Formats: sequence, C-alpha cells, structure tokens
Amino acid sequence: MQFKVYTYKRESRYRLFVDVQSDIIDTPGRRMVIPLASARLLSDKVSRELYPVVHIGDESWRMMTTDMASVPVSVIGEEVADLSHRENDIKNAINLMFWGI
Amino acid sequence: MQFKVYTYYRLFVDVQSDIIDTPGRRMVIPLASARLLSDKVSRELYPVVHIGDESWRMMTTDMASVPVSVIGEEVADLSHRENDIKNAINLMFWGI
Amino acid sequence: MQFKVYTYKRESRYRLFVDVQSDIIDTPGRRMVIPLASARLLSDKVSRELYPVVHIGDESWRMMTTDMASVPVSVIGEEVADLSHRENDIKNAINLMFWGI
Amino acid sequence: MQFKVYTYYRLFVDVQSDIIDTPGRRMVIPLASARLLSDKVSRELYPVVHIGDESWRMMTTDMASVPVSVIGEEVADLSHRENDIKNAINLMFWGI
Amino acid sequence: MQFKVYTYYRLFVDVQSDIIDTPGRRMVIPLASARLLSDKVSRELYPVVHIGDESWRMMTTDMASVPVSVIGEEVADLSHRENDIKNAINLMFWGI
Amino acid sequence: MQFKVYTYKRESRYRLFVDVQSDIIDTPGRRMVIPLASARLLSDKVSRELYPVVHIGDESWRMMTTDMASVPVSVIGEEVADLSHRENDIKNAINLMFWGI
Amino acid sequence: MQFKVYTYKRESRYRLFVDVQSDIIDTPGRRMVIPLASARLLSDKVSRELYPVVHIGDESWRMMTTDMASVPVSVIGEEVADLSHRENDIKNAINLMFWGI
Amino acid sequence: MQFKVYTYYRLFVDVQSDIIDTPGRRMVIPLASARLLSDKVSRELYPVVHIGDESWRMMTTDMASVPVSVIGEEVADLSHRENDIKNAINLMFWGI
Ligand SMILES: [Cl-]
Ligand SMILES: [Cl-]
Ligand SMILES: [Cl-]
Ligand SMILES: [Cl-]
Ligand SMILES: [Cl-]
Repeated sequence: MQFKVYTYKRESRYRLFVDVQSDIIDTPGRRMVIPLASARLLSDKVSRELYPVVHIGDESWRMMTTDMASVPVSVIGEEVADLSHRENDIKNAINLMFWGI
Repeated sequence: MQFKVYTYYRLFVDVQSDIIDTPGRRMVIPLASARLLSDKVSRELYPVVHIGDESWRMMTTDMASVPVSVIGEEVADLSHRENDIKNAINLMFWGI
Repeated sequence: MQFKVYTYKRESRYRLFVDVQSDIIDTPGRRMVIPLASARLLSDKVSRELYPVVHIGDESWRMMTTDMASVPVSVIGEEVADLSHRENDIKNAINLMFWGI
Repeated sequence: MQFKVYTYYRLFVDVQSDIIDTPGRRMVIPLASARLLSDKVSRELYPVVHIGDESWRMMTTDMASVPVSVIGEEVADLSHRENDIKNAINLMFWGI
Repeated sequence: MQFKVYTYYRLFVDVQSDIIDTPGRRMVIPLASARLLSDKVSRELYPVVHIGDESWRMMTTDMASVPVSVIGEEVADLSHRENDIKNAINLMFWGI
Repeated sequence: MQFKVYTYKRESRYRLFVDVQSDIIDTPGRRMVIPLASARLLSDKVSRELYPVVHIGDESWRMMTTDMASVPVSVIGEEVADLSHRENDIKNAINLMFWGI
Repeated sequence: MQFKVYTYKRESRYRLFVDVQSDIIDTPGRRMVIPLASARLLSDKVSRELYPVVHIGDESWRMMTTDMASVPVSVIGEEVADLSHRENDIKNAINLMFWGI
Repeated sequence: MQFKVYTYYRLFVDVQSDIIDTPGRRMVIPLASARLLSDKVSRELYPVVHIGDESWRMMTTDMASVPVSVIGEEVADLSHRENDIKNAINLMFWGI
C-alpha cells in the first residue's frame, strides 16, 4: 500500500523500504518501492528535496529515491510504519527525479 | 506434500502431485500478504487463503520449481481448498 | 505465445524454452515457461511421459517439465520454433506433474 | 538520457530526468516484444512503441534503477512519445 | 561515515571520505577473524584491529563499493587507527 | 596491470573497467578496478575531478570512481587500452574519494 | 585454521564447514572448505570413504567432500569444533577425490 | 574428463579423478591471464600453462565445485602438466 513502510524478507539489498505505487494499480506481482538508508550515512549537503529525511520510530532515515525498484509482493514483509503525512515530500521527490520539476 | 504450505519467513504452497517423487524439485506457488493486492484482482486466478488469522493471496503466476533442500517446516494444510487451487492452475495454462 | 519456443535473453543454463501459458491469460509481466535441455544429457530411463522429447532443427531436446518457471516478458528473445503439433504431449506432461494419476 | 533506448534484459528506455544525475544509476523501463502481450492489455499503463519495424511494449511496472556502467549503445529515441510515457508513469504512481 | 564499523554477523569498515557523497554507496573494507590468517601475513597491508575482545584483520584487497541501504548498525569507531588504515590503502594503490 | 582497461567476461554489471591496483601488490586472486560508463550518460555538471573523462577509440567514457570494486582475476578479459598518460587524474580521483577534506 | 569446523556467515548452503587448507599456505583472502551435512545413508555409487562421518556434540555429520569450495575469510564464523584427530580420514577423502586410481 | 580445459574465453581445468563421477559436479581450477599476475607469484602453487599462444595462471586457491550442466566445450588438454598440477594441489592442502 502506498506510503507504507515494510521490511524485506530476503537476504541483502534492503532492510526497509517505502511502497510508493498507487493503490489502484495492481501489477499484481510487484510494487514500486523506495529503499530507506540510515540518515547518518548521508551528509547534510545531500539534497533533502530528492532524498527526503523521514522518522521511523526515533531513528532518522533517508529515502534513496534514485534506487527505486520494482519488488515482488511475495518478498514484502511486515508493515513497520505509515508515512502518509509526508505525501507531499515523497511526491515532490519522485516528480523531481522524472520531470525535473 | 501437495497442498501443504512451507517456509524455507517466506511462504509457498506445494502444488505438485505426490506421485511425482523422483525429481529433486517441487512445483510451488508463493504466497503474498492479501493486503498487498486490491479486491479488484481476480480471486479465480489468485485465490485468497487463511493461515492463522491472516489472509494471503496465492501468486499463481509466480509459480516456480524449488529444490527440496530449501523447503522448510510445514506451516499449514490447504487440502480443503483443492478445488480453488486446481481451478487457478488450470485457468493459467488452459483457461477460458 | 503458447507452445512457441524462444531464446532466453539472460544468463541461464538453458538456451531455449517453451511458452506453456494460455494466450488468453495475460499476467502480463511474465509467462510460464518450460526449459529445454539437450536430450543426450538425460538417459532413456527418464520418463518420457513427464519429460517429452521434441525436435528443433536436427537436434533432439527434452522438456524439463519439473524446472518450469515464471519468466519476465522483457527477457524473452526471438521465436525459434513452434511445437503446436505436440500439444497433446505437453498437456499430458503438465497435467501429470500437478494431478498425477 | 531521458527517452533514449539503450541495450545491455536487452532493451531499456531511460526515463530519468536529464537534470538529475545520480550519477551512478538511471531509472529505466524495460521493453518486451509486443507480440508477447495481447491487445487487451492497457496501452495507457503499457505503451506500444516502434523501434525499426518491430513493436515493443513498455513494461512500466518493471521499472528499475540500473547502474550506468551496464548501459550499452543508444538504439533509438522516443522523445516523440514523451506524452504517452509521462502518462504511463504518472498513472502507476498517482492513478485514481 | 569514515572509520566507522558497521554490520551487514558480517563486519566492514567505511573508508570513504565524509565529504564525498556518492550518495548511494560507500567504499568499505571487510573484516575477517584474525585467527584465520597467520602472523606471516603483512600487517602493513592487512592491519589488525580490535572490536570488543576479538581481533580482526582488515581485508584491504577485498575492498568494495556497497549500497548504503544495506549498511547496518554502527558497531565501533576506528578513528584512532587512521594512520594504519591510510597506509594500507595507499600501499595497495601506489606501492606506498 | 595498473592503468590498463579490460573487458568483463560475465554479462552483468560491467562492460569495461580500469585496473587501478599497484603492480607490486599481488592479491593475487583479485584486482581493484574502476568501471567505465559512456560519457553521454552523465551531464557535464558532474565533477571531472572525481569522475575523470577518458577516451578509448573515438568514444568518451567516465570513470565511475565511486563504484570501485575488487574483481577476481579469472573474470578479467582482454586488454583494450592503456591510460598511463592519465595517471595524474586517476590518482587525484582516488585520493579525493578517500582523503578529500 | 586446518581441521577446525566453523559456522557460516553467508546465506543458503549447509551450516557447518571444515577448513581443509594448509596453515602454511595463506591465500590470504580465502580458505578451502568442505561443507558438512546431517548424516544420512548415501546412495552415491562407489566409496563411503569419500564422505567421512564425523561427530560434533551428540550429532553425526557427513563431510560433503565433492562440494568442496573456496570461501572468503570474511564470511567464516566462530570455531565450533576441532577434527584434528580425524586427519587421516580427511586426507584420504581428499586424495581419493583427486588422485583416487 | 580430468586434466582438460573447458569453457561455459572464461577457462577452467577439471582436476577431479575420472574414477569419481557420480555427483553432477566436477572439481575445477579457474584460469586467469598470466599478465594479470606478476612473476613474483609462486609458480609452484599457481602454475603457468599455455593454450593457443597465450599464457594462463592456474588460480589454485580459487578451486571450486561446478555443476556438469554448466561445463562447456573442451578447449585443451593439460595431461603433460600432471606433475605440476598435482604438486600445486598437494601444496595447498598438505603444505608441500
Ligand atoms: Cl480458508
Ligand atoms: Cl525477476
Ligand atoms: Cl511510434
Ligand atoms: Cl585496536
Ligand atoms: Cl585522453
């Protein structure tokens, strides 16, 4: 579901990621997701517009927008958080990456 | 064993006949959380099953041959859903 | 398309595979396929009911029914042959693997 | 570069903005032989494009981030289809 | 962050500058248990560091670019070993 | 060998890369390499200090310094070119990535 | 270290493996190892001396000699046991696989 | 077939006994271009062999079990080097 954060049930690649695909579009075998990385791993210089900073619990995470990928629904784990309140920032990040707007 | 769900916490249903014994691989259909697919997705092709209190969708179109050495513990039995599973598989291959 | 044999555009132990999914069922991102292997690689003691032998050119190939897999359409190459005339054998192989008898 | 088709799982359309340099990767949409999908499959979500005399479907839902080091030679330019490509992507993310 | 040790219980040291944001990856050097290598192996090229009560060897020649999304929790800080790490890296590239 | 550009035997990840490891340091099973990418894939706004632009034949390539990796010698293909004349730029790129302040 | 049994840090595979490389030979990035599998009666044609049975705790394990592989030292876990007392059997298994006339 | 060289340009030498064949796997030692290793690298452990003009190093320490289904065409025969290959393998396991 869009704006929900899930865990990955596989080996490497990611730990956490945000589902950014519309809830009316069923692939249905996959979902478009944006992986999250520990905010401490990126400096303050890195654009918060392309790579928004979100809070899951008490920790800060960066949305690695440019590492967006299609992931099979069978590997999507448990729902960890909801980032619906950040809809505007997420939308801007995605629109910026594709349309430079 | 046919219609049993196993782990390797990823889930999959064994859909191969119990008579096909020699092959070192079992045909399985992966399960996905039902909340991940809308109700508009065909229940004929992607049946919805229950394991515990949760709902899962059978990702019929992601069927795959998996080595028996990676098949984990038996989590549930879906024998009572034999008819739905059979229809899903027959629809994907011959389906009308 | 069902019963058509195609080349694989990925790194695989197999160079040819047969599309066995219905033409009325669009996933649409994947197709159910059965890989082909050189017949010389399997002894005659291996069931011809479950592993049909087909011909493409001057070579004999075995259908590795038990290695059936869902493959993305983007990796399906050029059409090499048509096995429509073997529909009955292919159907029996698939029905045997799932429903036995 | 945006709307350009490149080779390597053989054909991909670069759909990332030219103003956004990752710079190690690019967002791409894989192409599949149009003959592999029936006409009943939405052209809004999966546009049909022509490279040479052959027809290809844009597998929008299989979009992925790909390292620039694996992007091959430029095969074609789909700038004239900008509107269709834009609609496909916007539909997948914001569709109502 | 440079000179910090992270989890993958696999361990590796971030050796990339903090002023250089890829930003999707980080250059890291994997750590291996010191008991696995004899004392005859160069400590100049493969420095020995301590994390807790265990000794680890820096597998400098196995250095690799790793995506930030797979970097786990910070386990230790090896800033005090900056000189040894710097020498190991400079030796591998420039023959010191 | 240092400053030499080679091809990659496997079909994945790389196509061409530059060996940047010292010739006096034998791993000996691996070599530190920097992958090359078509220069047209990156805009001119991308730092030439960190990502040098080199020429191999008539084509321009960018050195993807931040994607540096250890690669087994068994997968290193044929020698395509020599970039010894660019030693200073390559050295600066590497030193900047590790020791930049 | 030779004849020591370790736990793995990577995915898939077995669970335990025996280091069979000489202690005087430092690669130093890899170690030759033989994976262990839960003891079971084999059907593998000739030789049961090709797959020695060893004990770790109260359990029995078979040395899958033919699945020997080079493994990076960074993925070798904690030392679980020592099979130095079985040196002769291990040596014979390895010599049989390579030179077994 | 022991002492021979097969592919999948890639190159590897089959070093398993011809007596042992039941597993669908063969022990192989990968070959690397001799130019990739300096002359200071032991020829006892990493023998140098020739195949159609070029020189190759046997990467003894990268020995691995490979499935027979992925072994390609026979490119050469190194039976005449049996003694060197045997010594390399014995050295790696028994220290000379
Ligand atoms: Cl139910
Ligand atoms: Cl896939
Ligand atoms: Cl067109
Ligand atoms: Cl220390
Ligand atoms: Cl130049």
